[PDB]
Amino acid sequence: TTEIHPSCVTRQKVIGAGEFGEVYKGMLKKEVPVAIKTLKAGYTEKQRVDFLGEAGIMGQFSHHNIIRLEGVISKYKPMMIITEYMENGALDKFLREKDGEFSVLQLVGMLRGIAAGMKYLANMNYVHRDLAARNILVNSNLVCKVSDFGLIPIRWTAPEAISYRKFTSASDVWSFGIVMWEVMTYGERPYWELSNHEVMKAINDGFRLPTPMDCPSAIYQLMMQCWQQERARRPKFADIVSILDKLIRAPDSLKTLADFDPRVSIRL
Ligand SMILES: Cc1ccc(C(=O)Nc2cccc(C#N)c2)cc1Nc1nc(-c2cccnc2)nc2c1cnn2C
Repeated sequence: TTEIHPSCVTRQKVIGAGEFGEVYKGMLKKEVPVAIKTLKAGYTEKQRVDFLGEAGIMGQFSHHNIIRLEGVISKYKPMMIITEYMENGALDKFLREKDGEFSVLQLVGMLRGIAAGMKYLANMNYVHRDLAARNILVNSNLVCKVSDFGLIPIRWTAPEAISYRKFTSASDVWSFGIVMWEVMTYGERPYWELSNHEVMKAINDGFRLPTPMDCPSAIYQLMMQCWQQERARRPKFADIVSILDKLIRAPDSLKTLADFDPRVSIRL
């Protein structure tokens, strides 16, 4: 991690909250816009370890689909984690505000990118545990950067992580399946109005999310295999990336759509 001097950072507006300090939009010195998470006076030992630990792992990550760390302020207070700024913001809100505005190839391409970042994290032995559209940022090239803003996301979490806290790359794959469904539905809420308990019961009873509208059959098949109850039967991120890459590079493959199950009948 590069150490940034405080005089090179200007905090402008609050954009969120952190573990113990706000998150700001600002500028980094010609000037590059940035996101800034602070650790404010009074932070605890554990908070400092988690903060500087977070900064450390982020500085290790160098991938096109992982949020880029610009630097850290650790020598002065407040301490700071400073990343690139993504003007299109988080993917979930982005898609819901742009309903229907993209091609199927653009949507699958977003997913290929998310998958590539997740393969990198899994290969680096980093378990995300909170993969969801809300933690993915979009840049002005439509490139998706995996991030983590903090919080329990029952609807995004694999049964074994819920039941007995077994978080692994394979539970991240389940979450990726949900992200796949979020993308192809333009940010619909998974399981709609079902309660957290109703979701767990449906999944244990064997039900799975239905196909999104206008969704390539191959894409629905892939997200369904991310939701295997048996962790060992789920694809690895390497499998996911490879399938998405072959689909994009042979785009007629996406023209075959899964049947959509109408929830309403209109007869004319
Ligand atoms: C500054 C910063 C610090 C940490 C992280 C982060 O992803 N940490 C991390 C830890 C562990 C694993 C992985 C991974 N893989 C990633 C991200 C950012 N940056 C952003 N965060 C927020 C934001 C908004 C509201 C509340 N909290 C945060 N909005 C942003 C940006 C950039 N642009 N915008 C619009």
